[PDB]
Amino acid sequence: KTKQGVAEAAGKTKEGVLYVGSKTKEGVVHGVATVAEKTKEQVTNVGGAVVTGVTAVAQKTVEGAGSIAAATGFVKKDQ
Amino acid sequence: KTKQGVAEAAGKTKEGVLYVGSKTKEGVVHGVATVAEKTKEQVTNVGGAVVTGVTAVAQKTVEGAGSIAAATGFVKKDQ
Amino acid sequence: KTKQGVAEAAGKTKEGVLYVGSKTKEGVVHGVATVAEKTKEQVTNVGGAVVTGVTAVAQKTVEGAGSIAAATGFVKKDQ
Amino acid sequence: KTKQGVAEAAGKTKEGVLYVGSKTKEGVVHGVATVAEKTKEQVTNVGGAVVTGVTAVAQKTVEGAGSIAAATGFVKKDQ
Amino acid sequence: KTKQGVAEAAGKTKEGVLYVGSKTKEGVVHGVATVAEKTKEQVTNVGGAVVTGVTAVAQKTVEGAGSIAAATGFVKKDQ
Amino acid sequence: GVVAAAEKTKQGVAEAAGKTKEGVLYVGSKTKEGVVHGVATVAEKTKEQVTNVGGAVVTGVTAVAQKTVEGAGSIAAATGFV
Amino acid sequence: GVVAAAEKTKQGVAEAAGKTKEGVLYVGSKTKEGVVHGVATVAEKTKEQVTNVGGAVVTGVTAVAQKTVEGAGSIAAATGFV
Amino acid sequence: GVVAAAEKTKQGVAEAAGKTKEGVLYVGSKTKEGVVHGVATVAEKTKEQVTNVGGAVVTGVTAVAQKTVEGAGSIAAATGFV
Amino acid sequence: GVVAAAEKTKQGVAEAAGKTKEGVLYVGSKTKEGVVHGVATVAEKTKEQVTNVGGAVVTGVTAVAQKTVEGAGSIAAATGFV
Amino acid sequence: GVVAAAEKTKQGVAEAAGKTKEGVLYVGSKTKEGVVHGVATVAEKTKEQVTNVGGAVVTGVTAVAQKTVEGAGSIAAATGFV
Repeated sequence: KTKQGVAEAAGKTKEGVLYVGSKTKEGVVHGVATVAEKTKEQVTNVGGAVVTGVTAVAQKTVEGAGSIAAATGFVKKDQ
Repeated sequence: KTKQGVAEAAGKTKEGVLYVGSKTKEGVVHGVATVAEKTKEQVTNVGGAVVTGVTAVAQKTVEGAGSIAAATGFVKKDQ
Repeated sequence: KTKQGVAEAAGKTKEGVLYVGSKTKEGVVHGVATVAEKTKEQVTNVGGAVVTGVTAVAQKTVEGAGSIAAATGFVKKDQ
Repeated sequence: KTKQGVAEAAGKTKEGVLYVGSKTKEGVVHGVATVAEKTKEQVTNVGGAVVTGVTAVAQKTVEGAGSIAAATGFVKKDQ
Repeated sequence: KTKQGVAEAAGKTKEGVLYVGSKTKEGVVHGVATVAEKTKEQVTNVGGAVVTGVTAVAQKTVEGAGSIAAATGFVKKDQ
Repeated sequence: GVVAAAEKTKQGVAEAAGKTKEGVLYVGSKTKEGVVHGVATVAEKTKEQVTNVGGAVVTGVTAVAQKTVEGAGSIAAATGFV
Repeated sequence: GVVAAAEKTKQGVAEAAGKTKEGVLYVGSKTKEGVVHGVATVAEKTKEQVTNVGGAVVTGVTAVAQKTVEGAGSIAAATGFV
Repeated sequence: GVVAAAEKTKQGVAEAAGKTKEGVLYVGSKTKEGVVHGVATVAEKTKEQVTNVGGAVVTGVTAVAQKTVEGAGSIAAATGFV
Repeated sequence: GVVAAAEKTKQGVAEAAGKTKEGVLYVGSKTKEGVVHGVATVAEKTKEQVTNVGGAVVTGVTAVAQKTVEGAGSIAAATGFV
Repeated sequence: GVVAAAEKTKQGVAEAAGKTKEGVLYVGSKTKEGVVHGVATVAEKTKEQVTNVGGAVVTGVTAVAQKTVEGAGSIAAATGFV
């Protein structure tokens, strides 16, 4: 057997109140907050890449090699 | 056997109140908040890529190699 | 056997109130909020790509290699 | 056997109130809110792509390779 | 056997109230809200693509390779 | 004096307003006021005995949801000599 | 005096407002006011005996959700000589 | 005097406002005012006996959620000679 | 006197405001005012006996969540000669 | 006198404001005011006996969450000759 990223909870009682719970988070992006107030932006772009925004990427992959979760603001000119 | 990302909860009682619950999150984007107040943006683009917005991407893949979850604001000119 | 992303809950009692529940989220985008107040945007584009909006993409794929969940604001001129 | 993204709940009692429930979300976009108040936008486009709106895409695919869930605001001139 | 995206709920009692329920969501877009108040938009387009609206796309595909769920605001001039 | 003008254009819009008072607006929202959700009660043996003389009595397993705008909201209200 | 002008343009917008008062607006929001959620009670044996003379009595397993705007909100209200 | 002008342009916007008062706005928010969530009570044997003369009595297992705007909010309110 | 001008441009925006008063705004926020969450009570044997004359009495296992804006918020309120 | 000008440009923005008063804003925040969370009570044997004459009495296992803005917030309030 093999266990990986397993949340196990067990509870036993006879009388009263019993609460049993399990949670699992894998590849999760939570709580991204951004504020821009009275901000001036001037951009001049000629053949390039300019990124000034908000990017939130979450990826979960099983049996995947060479995977890229995020690639933001790049110039690729491979030969 | 093999367990991966498994949330297991077990509860047993005789009298009273019993609560059993399990949750699982894989490749989840949660809670993205953005505010822009009185913001000035001036963009001049000639053949390029400019990204100033909000991007939220969530991807879950099984048996997938070479997968890209997000690719924002890029120039590709491969030969 | 093989378990992947499985939420299992089991409950047993004799008298009273019993609650059993299971939840599963895979490739889910939740809670995206954006506000733009009194914002000035000026864009001049000549043959390029400009993205200033809100993009929310969720993808779940089984047995898929080379899948791209999102590709926003790019210029592709491959030869 | 093989289980993937399975939500299983089991409950057993003799007297009282019993609640059993299971939920499953795969490739789901939930809760996208956007507000634009007193916002000025000026766009001049010549042969390009400009996206300033709201885009929400959800995709679930089985046995699909090379699938693209979303492609927003791009210029493609492959040869 | 093989289970994928299966929500299973089982309940058994003798006396009282029993509730059993199962829900499944795959490729679902839920809850998209947009408000534009006192917003000025000026667009000049010459041979390009400009998108400023709201787009909500949900796609579920079985045994489909190379499927594109959404493609918004693009210029394609492949040779 | 509020003046808006637009001349010698191709597409011109001129809007002028003296006074404005915006209202309430809901878009894709959910509201819950006085809501009872998910109540489970198990009672094997119960016995209720009430002796009332000119009053208000509420007895037993009760689930009450109320929403009053311009009045008094109660469960048992015993007033006299109004 | 509020003046807005736009001349000799191709696309011109001129907006002028004297006074403005924005209101409330909800977008994709959830509101809960006076909500009872998820109450479980188990009582094997219970006995209730009430003797009331001109009052307000509430007895037993009760789940009450209330929302009052311009009034008094209570469970048992006993007033006299109003 | 508030003046906004825009001339000899290709895309011109001129906005002028004398007075402005922004309001409240909710976007993707959750509000909880007077909410009872997740209450579990187990009582094997209970006995309640009430003798009331012109008062307000609340007895037993109670779960009350209230939300009052312009009034008094209580569980048992006994007033006299109002 | 507030003046904003923009001339001899290709894309020009001119905005002028005399007085401004911004309001409250919530984005992706959660608010909890008067919330009771996760209460568990186990009572094997209990006995309640109340003798009341013109008062306010609250007795037993109680879970109360309240939210009052412009009034008095209590559980037992006994006032006289108002 | 507040003056903003922008001339002989390609992309020009001119903004002028006389007086400004920013407000409150929440982004991805959580607020808890008067919240009761995670209370567990175990009581094997209990006995309650109350004799009340014109007062306010609260007795037993109580979990109270309150939020008052413009009023007095209490559990037992006994006032006279208001």
